[PDB]
Amino acid sequence: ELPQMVQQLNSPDQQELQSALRKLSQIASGGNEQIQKLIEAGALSPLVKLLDDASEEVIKNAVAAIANIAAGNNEQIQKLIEAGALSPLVKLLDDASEEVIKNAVAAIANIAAGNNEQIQKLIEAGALSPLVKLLDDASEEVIKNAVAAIANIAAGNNEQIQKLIEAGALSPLVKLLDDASEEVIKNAVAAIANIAAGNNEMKQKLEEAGALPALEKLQSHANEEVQKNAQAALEAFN
Repeated sequence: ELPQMVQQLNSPDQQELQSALRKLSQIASGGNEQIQKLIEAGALSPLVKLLDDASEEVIKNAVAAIANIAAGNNEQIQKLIEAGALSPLVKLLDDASEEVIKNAVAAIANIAAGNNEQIQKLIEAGALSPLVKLLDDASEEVIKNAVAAIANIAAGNNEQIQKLIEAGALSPLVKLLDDASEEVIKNAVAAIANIAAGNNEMKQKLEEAGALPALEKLQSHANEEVQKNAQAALEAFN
């Protein structure tokens, strides 16, 4: 069954391709068990190879599917890295299609929710600079996923945190503390709370970026969850 569907990803017949990516997309949204079947049927390489396809809609749907695989356990994120997903995902961050970028950012956020070695592979694949750029970008949905990726990276090791900072993440993150979106604010606050847990160079860099007044302002944001997160971030500075 699934082997047949995997073969169809490589079919030049466009409605059969679309159909195969359909079903696979469906399975990938099942749990980790479902993802595991896909891994074991060899779906990953052919999926990554679709990220270079002529149709932006195939790219969009192939990337959505990879985003869903990457929401699996750390063994399954590992399998994506070993399929070469990371460099094409990063290339897509300046895709001509905002919908493709949105989904490529979601995939990279998921991967960054993996372990420190998976964060590291993202860094080595050049993810940080384009992500920082997407923090200031015409589309809320792109910004939302981009801060979620930066937050996830900020949960890594102190080496990776210094890389975030050197990529210029701090002032865009401080700006996002005033975003119109509550989802955006909570991920910006999380990122900043992660960075604040690090050294005093890092705490000082945050004060420098203007984090303190921006966090204090959120103590009166309409949503109480936001106030509370903001206060817990202020408390990470001790």
